Amino acid sequence: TDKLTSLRQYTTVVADTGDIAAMKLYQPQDATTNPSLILNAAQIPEYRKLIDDAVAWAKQQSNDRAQQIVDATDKLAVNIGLEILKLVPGRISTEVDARLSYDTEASIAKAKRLIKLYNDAGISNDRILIKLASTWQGIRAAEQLEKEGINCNLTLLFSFAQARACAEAGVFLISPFVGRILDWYKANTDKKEYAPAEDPGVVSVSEIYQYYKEHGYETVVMGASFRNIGEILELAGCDRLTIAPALLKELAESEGAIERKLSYTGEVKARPARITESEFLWQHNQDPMAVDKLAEGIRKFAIDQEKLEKMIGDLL
Amino acid sequence: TDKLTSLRQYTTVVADTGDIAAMKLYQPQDATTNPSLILNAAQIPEYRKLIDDAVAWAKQQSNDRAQQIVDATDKLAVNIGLEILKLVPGRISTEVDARLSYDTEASIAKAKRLIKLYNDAGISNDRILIKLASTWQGIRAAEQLEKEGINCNLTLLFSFAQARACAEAGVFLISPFVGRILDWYKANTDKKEYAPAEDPGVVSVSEIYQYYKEHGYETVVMGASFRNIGEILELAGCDRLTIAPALLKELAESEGAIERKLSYTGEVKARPARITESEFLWQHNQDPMAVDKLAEGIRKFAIDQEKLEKMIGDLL
Repeated sequence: TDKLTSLRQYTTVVADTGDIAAMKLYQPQDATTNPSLILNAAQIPEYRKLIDDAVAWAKQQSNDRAQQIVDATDKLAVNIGLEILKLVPGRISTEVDARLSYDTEASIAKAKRLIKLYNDAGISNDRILIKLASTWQGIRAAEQLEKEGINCNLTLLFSFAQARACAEAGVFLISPFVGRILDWYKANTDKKEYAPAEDPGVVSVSEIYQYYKEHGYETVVMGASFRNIGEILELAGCDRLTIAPALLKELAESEGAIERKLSYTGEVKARPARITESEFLWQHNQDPMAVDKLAEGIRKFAIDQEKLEKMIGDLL
Repeated sequence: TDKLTSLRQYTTVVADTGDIAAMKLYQPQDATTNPSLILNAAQIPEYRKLIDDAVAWAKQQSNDRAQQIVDATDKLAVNIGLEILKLVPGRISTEVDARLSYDTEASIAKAKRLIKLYNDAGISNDRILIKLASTWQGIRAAEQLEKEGINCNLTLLFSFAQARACAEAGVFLISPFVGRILDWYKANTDKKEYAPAEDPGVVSVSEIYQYYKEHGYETVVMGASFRNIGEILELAGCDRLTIAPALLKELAESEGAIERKLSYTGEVKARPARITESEFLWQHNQDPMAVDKLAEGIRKFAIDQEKLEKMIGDLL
């Protein structure tokens, strides 16, 4: 068979895009979006109806332009999620405003608002994953949300400290980026070419995977952000993997069966004491890569949120 | 019997021309064209209908003159291929614009366009071979095309590095030139007269043939470009051989049976590691003949593409 079909034996395939065409082509279990993908999705001509629906609904909720821009941008994200849910049997990941990444209370509020919008469309909490950046504040937000029945996808995870803190908060899922870790090592280091096994992102996810299974953590590990299929194949065995359409296409067109790389065959060991904020900040900041990338990811997603608000504002 | 009939026992005979008269005379399994042959074919008075069909079809697809010239030149190549397919049971080779030889993405696009035109005429992919120059970029284009169901004919092959890279990409067929290799040695060397066995082109193809069969490569080896029948006879046994009408005539008029020269009777050996771009460029450039000829072939085919576009432009 082809690589994609072979991968499904060990790993749950998730599509990373806001485009419904890829859902029809690759039949993933779940789908994920982020502010950059939602902004890109808004440029697709077929999605014009969704934008008009967002704007029309916003104007019916209030006569205040400020609230209208926020209501329409949230609704558009939810609308794109609604279309995807019609084609996937699993969950959809929708991300909260990145500008709230360092605000626990604002993140809880925004997450509940997106959930309310989905609930308004008849969709229940078991089909949604609220996406939050893995800062200490987002993690503390997620821990509280999980207790309230809202499942979260802790994204932009780069350091081991983030992985440990997320697991201890009892979050549903974490999204360790693989490709962005490679980007950093390509830019800030001597070595520009890495073999799949020596790829920093792969090594990072593998280490996180083993740590989670070793201590019996129920938190799902979903590798995200890929630059090539080599990284995907080397992670065959990971709980789930969110892959972009271009690489999903490469897997489907490449023949040959693949072997499982990620496994933990031993017994569950005792969990250590919970990491504190001070220890988290110390450990996270020891990692130069994670320092740059966590901050940078939040910035880019914020710019894309503003760019969406700009677009929506011109239509009111 | 005659040499041509005797040759068919060991080698699949392919006609190298765009002229349908030769298909009727020699009954080849396949046929091949290239930009120089397509330009020559366009001068044949019987082919005027095909040109008028190309121009008329182009004008119906768009009102933009730039697109019309491109649509008509592609259609003419496809039209000549359509006439040939009515007389041959096998495949037809149609070559992509040589000006795209160092552009992988443009080559994939152009190949898919020619395939689309053939499909528009009801012809399926199994009857077509898309011809691409054997540069690293064309090889990478071909590897991707094969995965998508488009079979390719890697032409203008001169060096062993090209042969190795083509085999590893899993391409359907390769066309090592024999006569152009001889031309180079006649121009850039002391020896002007070569016996069939010491002919550089023959020795080149023989070496490539053995390498392919020795490692179990499914890639078909088709010798092309001949200067005399001695080269053809010395290659009796090669998978296929694309011969020009003049030499095809010489074989049919010469009596006597011939013996098979090219064979591999041993077992299939293990394939080495895949050659990288750096190693390819190094090995290819070590061969002075291949350096000159690959570059020169692409230039000549480019000039002929422009000459065709000139002709077509004067008819719009």
